[PDB]
Amino acid sequence: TYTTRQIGAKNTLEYKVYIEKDGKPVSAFHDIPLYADKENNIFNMVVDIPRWTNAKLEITKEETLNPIIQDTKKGKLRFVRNCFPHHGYIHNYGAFPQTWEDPVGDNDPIDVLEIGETIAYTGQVKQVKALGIMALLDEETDWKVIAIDINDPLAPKLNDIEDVEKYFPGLLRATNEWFRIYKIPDGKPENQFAFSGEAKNKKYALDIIKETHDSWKQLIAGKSSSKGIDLTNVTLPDTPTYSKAASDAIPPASKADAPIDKSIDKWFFIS
Amino acid sequence: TYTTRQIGAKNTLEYKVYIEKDGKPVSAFHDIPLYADKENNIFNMVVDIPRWTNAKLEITKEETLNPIIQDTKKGKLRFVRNCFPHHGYIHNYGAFPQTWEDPNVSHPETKAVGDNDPIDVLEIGETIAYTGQVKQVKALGIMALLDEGETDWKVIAIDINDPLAPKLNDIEDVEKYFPGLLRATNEWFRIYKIPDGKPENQFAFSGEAKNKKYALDIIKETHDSWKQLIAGKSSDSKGIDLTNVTLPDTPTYSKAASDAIPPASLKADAPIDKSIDKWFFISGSV
Ligand SMILES: [Mg+2]
Ligand SMILES: [Mg+2]
Ligand SMILES: [Mg+2]
Ligand SMILES: [Mg+2]
Repeated sequence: TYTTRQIGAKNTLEYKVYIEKDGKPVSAFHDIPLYADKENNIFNMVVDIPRWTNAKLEITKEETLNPIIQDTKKGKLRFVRNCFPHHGYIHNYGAFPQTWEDPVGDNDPIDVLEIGETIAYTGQVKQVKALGIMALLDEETDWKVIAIDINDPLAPKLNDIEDVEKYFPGLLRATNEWFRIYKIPDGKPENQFAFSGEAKNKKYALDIIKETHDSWKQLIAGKSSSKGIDLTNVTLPDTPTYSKAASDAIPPASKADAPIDKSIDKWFFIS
Repeated sequence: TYTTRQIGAKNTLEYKVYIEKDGKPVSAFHDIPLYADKENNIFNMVVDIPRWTNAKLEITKEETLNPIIQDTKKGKLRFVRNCFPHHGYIHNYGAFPQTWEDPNVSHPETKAVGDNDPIDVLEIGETIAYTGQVKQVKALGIMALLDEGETDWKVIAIDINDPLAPKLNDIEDVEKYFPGLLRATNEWFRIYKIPDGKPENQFAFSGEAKNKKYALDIIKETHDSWKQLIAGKSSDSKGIDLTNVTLPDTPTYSKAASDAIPPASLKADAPIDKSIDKWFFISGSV
């Protein structure tokens, strides 16, 4: 059973979320299997960001057991701004564990947009099916897997990218727009997509996902060209960086959400 | 100074919010002056629903001192559903006090009777408001919604404290500083009850947002309707509670109605059913 352990108050520099297996902290990057069911390509997704929230939460590669923390720039917490007509993130946003875009590879687990009805929670491990994939150029190659929770009411009817057009008309357009503009309020440029923004299909997506799993397998085995990245894990006994003690060194669960500055409410008109 | 008195937990049937002056409840319908500053057309807006929320909190016309309570549909809490690409209400949503969309006459602009509520207000500023807030706003324009066939004007307004308020003086300025918002507003009020099983709404004037001058005229009309109502002179007051603590010349004035209200019993927000998360796609598929 996977649960979460929260350190500190949400929306602070101290906040961290660790994933627990049967009460014990594990690495969110290394210890969660990529596959929940390999034969049927059911993936475990680590969720970072609930739909319609702003705090830019991510698995941090450089801290032991790779907790989810809030991104910062020059000591300030990062919140993605509201870009009309969007509110915060328009997907449940997360990553596939045991993946790594080996760096042009973007130096992180592959990103996952989960499109189901239920709003997810930070540190949630859900099981998803891949429907397709888009290639954002952010600055670097930054694939976005389009996926759905297998528990979603619609999941049996969604198997490939054309089903997203059928059941979620306009979501692909919104996704294109969102990733193009979302850093414009921060004073960064518009992003660009390869393939004129087209979402490639499931088959194409599985190929890209497999590749990044293979890179991570070389990473965790200590055979990568890995500076900055903590490879401590507590479930892979034959890896150089296995250390069960790491799980025990994590502090106990901590607080109520800290307030978010009212500026984050603002709706920006840059569409 | 206006404050709130909360009874119970948000997102429950027991939740009530009374507006207080001097720490004592007043009628949110009748006792808050329409004008904060009549000479400069600055209005008091009672906020019901914060931007990007769902719970359909509204002034309760039939309850003494008209606290804000969550609407119910056949006994269950009513939450407005998320209609793609929108998240809940896309404005701070509330009402002008001391107004009424008169349900007893056909309004000539729409050829329909009024919806029986205070005139509705869409406050477009950056800061997300809170339920029971009384804020001061300027009117910028107005749209003529037919809500299930009833006259249901929507005033477009801005908090006077918004950083942009000095630059927003008429409806054209909304398109300049908030491009796309009026078009989204038209869509939102057309489609928002489709997930409830209701038909699409329609607007008069092909959804044009009429200007500030037009808005002031309609707001005046609704204030005049309310004056008749509160004086006990409506042909049909629809069982509206007319109890008030500030209008001595009205038949239902009662300063002590305030004393009878229970004290605050604020509890933490109750959880909302995960169904309310759902994003509804109403058309546009290839
Ligand atoms: Mg980043
Ligand atoms: Mg990436
Ligand atoms: Mg109603
Ligand atoms: Mg109305």
